[PDB]
Amino acid sequence: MSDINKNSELIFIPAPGIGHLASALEFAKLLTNHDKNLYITVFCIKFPGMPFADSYIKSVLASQPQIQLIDLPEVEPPPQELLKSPEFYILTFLESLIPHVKATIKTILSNKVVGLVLDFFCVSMIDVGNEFGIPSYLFLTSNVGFLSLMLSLKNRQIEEVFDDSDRDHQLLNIPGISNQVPSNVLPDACFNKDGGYIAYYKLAERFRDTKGIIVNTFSDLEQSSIDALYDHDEKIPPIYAVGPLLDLKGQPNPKLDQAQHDLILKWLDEQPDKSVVFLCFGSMGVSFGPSQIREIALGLKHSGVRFLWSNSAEKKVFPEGFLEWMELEGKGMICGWAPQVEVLAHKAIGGFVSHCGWNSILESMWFGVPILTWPIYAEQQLNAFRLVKEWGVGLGLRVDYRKGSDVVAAEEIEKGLKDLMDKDSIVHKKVQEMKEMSRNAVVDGGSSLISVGKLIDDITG
Amino acid sequence: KNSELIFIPAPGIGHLASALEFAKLLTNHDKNLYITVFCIKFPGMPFADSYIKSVLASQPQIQLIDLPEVEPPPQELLKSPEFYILTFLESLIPHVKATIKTILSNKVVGLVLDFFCVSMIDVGNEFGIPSYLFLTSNVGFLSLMLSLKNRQIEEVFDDSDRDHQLLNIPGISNQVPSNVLPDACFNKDGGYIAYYKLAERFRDTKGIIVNTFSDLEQSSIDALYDHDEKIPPIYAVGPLLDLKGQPNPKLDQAQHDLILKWLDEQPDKSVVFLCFGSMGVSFGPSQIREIALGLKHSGVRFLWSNSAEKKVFPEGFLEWMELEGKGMICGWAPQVEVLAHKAIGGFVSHCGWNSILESMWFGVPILTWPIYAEQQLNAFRLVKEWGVGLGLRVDYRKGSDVVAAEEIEKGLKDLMDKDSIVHKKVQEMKEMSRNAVVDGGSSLISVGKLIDDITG
Ligand SMILES: O=c1ccn([C@@H]2O[C@H](COP(=O)(O)OP(=O)(O)O)[C@@H](O)[C@H]2O)c(=O)[nH]1
Ligand SMILES: O=c1ccn([C@@H]2O[C@H](COP(=O)(O)OP(=O)(O)O)[C@@H](O)[C@H]2O)c(=O)[nH]1
Repeated sequence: MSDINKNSELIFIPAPGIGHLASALEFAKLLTNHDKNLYITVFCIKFPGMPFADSYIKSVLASQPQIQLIDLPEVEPPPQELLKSPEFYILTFLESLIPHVKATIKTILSNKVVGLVLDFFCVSMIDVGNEFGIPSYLFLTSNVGFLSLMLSLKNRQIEEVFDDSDRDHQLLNIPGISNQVPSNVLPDACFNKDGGYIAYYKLAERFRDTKGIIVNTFSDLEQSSIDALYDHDEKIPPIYAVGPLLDLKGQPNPKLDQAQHDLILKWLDEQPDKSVVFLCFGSMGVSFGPSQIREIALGLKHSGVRFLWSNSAEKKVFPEGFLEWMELEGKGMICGWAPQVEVLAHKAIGGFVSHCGWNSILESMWFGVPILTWPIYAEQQLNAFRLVKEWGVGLGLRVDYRKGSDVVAAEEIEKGLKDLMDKDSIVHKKVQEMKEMSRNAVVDGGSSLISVGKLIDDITG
Repeated sequence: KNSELIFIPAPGIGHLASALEFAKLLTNHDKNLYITVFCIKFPGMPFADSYIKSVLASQPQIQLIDLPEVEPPPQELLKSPEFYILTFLESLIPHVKATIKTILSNKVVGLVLDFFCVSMIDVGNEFGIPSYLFLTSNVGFLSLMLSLKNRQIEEVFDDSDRDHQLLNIPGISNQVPSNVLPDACFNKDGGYIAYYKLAERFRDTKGIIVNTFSDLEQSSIDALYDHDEKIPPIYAVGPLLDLKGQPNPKLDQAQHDLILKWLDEQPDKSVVFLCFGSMGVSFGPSQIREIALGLKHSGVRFLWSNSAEKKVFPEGFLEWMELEGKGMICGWAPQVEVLAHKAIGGFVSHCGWNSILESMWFGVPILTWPIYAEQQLNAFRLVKEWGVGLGLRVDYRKGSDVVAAEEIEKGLKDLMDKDSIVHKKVQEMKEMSRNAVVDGGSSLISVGKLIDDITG
């Protein structure tokens, strides 16, 4: 009787791709590690023309008796024309899977199922859960900063898209974020009149219908933001900080063979401690244009810093002689896909030019690597802004860069690199302190484990 | 039977030169016509009287008078070049008025004012002297200016809300894209106001003289008359060109000769000349690197005039030029002598009007890269109206993002493609250019009519 009574089940419905999947799987593992009678079923969605399928997930899970996965049938992808807004495209694709989600839940339903854990983009699934009397929990792969922005959309109408006019000078007061936020660091979606704003609006609208909001962040980083949100609107469900949630091993990717993988780390072994700058801009596989790539190459070479540069640019694009020089001196290396967590863990890495995706930020924080910000899409500009202006752990190259921005010149890049690699940088002390705080969050008795315990109690009670 | 005209060109040798060629043209056609040119020194820059006597050729019928210099306007106004210049010239009214009164006689028959000096028409009015507008630009620019009257004084063109907005301007056949309008039209810091204030006086002049020719824009002139009877007579007296080029800085021609010798060594019509005006502001480092790569990869031979520091160029670029000799870079260039050179087969130009006229005169095709003033408009018409040029960009302006090497290379190859459609129109435009200024040609007939109107 006691055993039956203790068994509980959660159904996870994460968004496609690493960046959304990694933390969600690590979360499923954290949960099961803290309740032997907690079982989880992960619905695996197939995104049109995209990797990170079963292979990746099973690799991450690496055997877990309390976690099983079920693939959802493939459905017709939405029209490409809707890509005028990635966010709206994603929302449309996910809502198209509602019928299959309902059908799959009906097939594995039992009376021990106590809830759904949904990604930000899958909140429409809340209604499906209600059909079965199953409550839903929001699992946010971003931070409390992004949550604050989404929760603020309630005070406005779905037709009032953010002004794309003078965002070069428009400070906004967003409850949750202490600093006035420059309008030019808001996500592209907020200004998108072709579905972007509508998508953000429609999703944020469902946030308050969840039984709880779980965030991949930690108390020492955003407790004041969480407190600020409550002090503003008590209608917000309970917020649980259970991070950092990271995949510290990394999983195999086709764009990186074992030989390539091994050589990168061995090359790093040969470099002086904290002398190498790592450059990586996410998992989307879309590089900067030719001119911009040339400017980065020249800036890197002119700075004299050693580097590991991950990019998918064609060889013909590089400045004449650059690649020859690079492999002649061996002062730098280029790869198509990097074993990021192993790189950030290496003693040779002294800096990280990042696109500021949240997982990449958490990883750099966990390893105490300083970041030179170069945001591009999603909420990366907001993350860059806070890293530089709020937490003071990063240096700004650009905090408002986005698709359509002008090319960043080699001279400006060279300047950022020198400041980043400066041993006497002021952010150095802050980064060291942030490393300690992120590590302590997840040890026994740390803020995140105390939080996960209470979350599990709330879920299964 | 002497008559005297007072010329007041805009500050700077660029304008002093254009005004002098015009003074020469008029005096050459009326032995009893004398011209007095008021020289105004641009805030700061020297150019005192070096180029003056340089191209003077001791013309008995032409005299130069230097007006005292005055405190230039505050640097803060530089947010709008046009408004800055306008303010400067207006502060010169007292001196202009005093100088006219000192040389006034029953023989003075009129004032010839540059575009930026048209507000001086009030000074001429005080002495009962008629004012003529002298445009160093073309009838397309005249058309745009005259159309400003259909707007308000604070209507700075929909607040740069230009992207697809098309405009119908009398005098210009094609609907004009809002993105090829001069920076001043969108400038809310005084640019639009300056243009509006000057244009507002165009119809008050006794006649409008333009550096252009009938075979090029007669239809635009006809459209204008047909659209507004208040427009005074328009006289096309160009091309007005200095076929000798600014001699000074004259120091026996060290760098000069270096340039011409290099060109003498290249195959005929194999060289692309790149030159972007006389204002001196160089494209930024990134853009300079993209032009360098584009040129090298394209395979064309080239003579590139620029003011970039040597350290900015792509690594290996400078060495390559010196070793393979396919191209070379220089600073200030003897542009007319270069365009006249048989080695030149193409010209990447900022599309300033004098550069356009000089290129048409020597039959050299242009690949357009406008930057400021009415250059985008000039570029637009060169490509879409006259077909004598190829467009790299027609809407480029300060603030535009870098034009990549790939795009430049494509432009260079099309420009140097002997089967391009521009080459045929170019030869014809060359003939029409030359024919405009010979006896019986349209511009000399116009000159006679103008002198008759002036001294009549
Ligand atoms: O070349 C790469 C690029 C990215 N990543 C990993 O992919 C995830 C990227 O997530 P993030 O939110 O930082 O950016 P996103 O790709 O979602 O825009 C992180 O775990 C990175 O460590 C990696 O391992 N190698
Ligand atoms: O390096 C140079 C650049 C320009 N010019 C001359 O300077 C004048 C430029 O006039 P334009 O209206 O074409 O451009 P602007 O300099 O007024 O913007 C023309 O006579 C060009 O031939 C020259 O001789 N050498």
